[PDB]
Amino acid sequence: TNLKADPEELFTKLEKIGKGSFGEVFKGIDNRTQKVVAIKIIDLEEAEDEIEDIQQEITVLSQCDSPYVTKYYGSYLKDTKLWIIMEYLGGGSALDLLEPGPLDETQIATILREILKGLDYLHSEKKIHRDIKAANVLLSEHGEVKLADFGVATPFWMAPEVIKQSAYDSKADIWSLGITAIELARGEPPHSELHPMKVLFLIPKNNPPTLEGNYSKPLKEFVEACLNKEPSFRPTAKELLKHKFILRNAKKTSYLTELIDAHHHH
Ligand SMILES: CNc1ncc2cc(-c3ccc(-c4cccc(C)n4)cc3Cl)c(=O)n(CCCCN)c2n1
Repeated sequence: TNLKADPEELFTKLEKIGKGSFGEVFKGIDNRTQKVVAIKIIDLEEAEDEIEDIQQEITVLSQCDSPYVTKYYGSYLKDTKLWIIMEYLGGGSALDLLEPGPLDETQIATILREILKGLDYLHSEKKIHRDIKAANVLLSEHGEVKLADFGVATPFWMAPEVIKQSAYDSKADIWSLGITAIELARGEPPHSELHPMKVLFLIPKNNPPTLEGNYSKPLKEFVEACLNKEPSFRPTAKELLKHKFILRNAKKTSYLTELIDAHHHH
């Protein structure tokens, strides 16, 4: 992480694009290349207790090089502010693309396939995302789908073994994938109406959520395969990329540009 070069000279900061983990995030220009970047600025004096978490997500992002994980460009320290620079993705999150209306099973299967690819990359490298959800899946202007905002080493997306603070593995990402499939179909995860502390004991207590609604059988089975209480019974991502729901419904990522265009008129 660079400490000598001034990030205020190296980047043109523009408008906020969201308050994320610990700090505000900005669209910004890279003065060296005029490429657009995302710039997270975290005040470190104003958030000391979590610095190790910031440090952890920075290191694990730096070890990835995949078309499915958002690129990490480095970090800077000016006075007490840490600047975190990432590739900028102009289509928004999958969550933003849910506002216009409801997704068809083509767009759902397509987003899920690309998530499965990044999940497959991360797990092959013995890495765990730990915070899979529609708000952490970002799309480029051209509909490429990438993962962002890795989770620390709201509970609605948590696998039960994760809540029962029992050390876990990659199969926790498959559970969260399942919840994200529901989120993609219905707009919001199971139990979303309820107080988080109620959810904290419902997830280990209750039977797994199922996808209710007029949705295709292969998609419902997809959710059911992901949402098994016992982790070792969930499919791998590699296995899920061969799942009938994906194979019949998932088209080329380019087709998602229509979905982004709707959200930019709206
Ligand atoms: C709208 N497009 C877009 N394109 C790219 C980005 C990149 C980031 C980003 C994510 C994590 C870290 C990060 C890395 C290490 C440690 C920590 C604490 N944080 C930094 C950044 Cl710069 C971002 O927040 N947003 C906003 C939407 C976030 C939705 N969850 C983006 N939005």
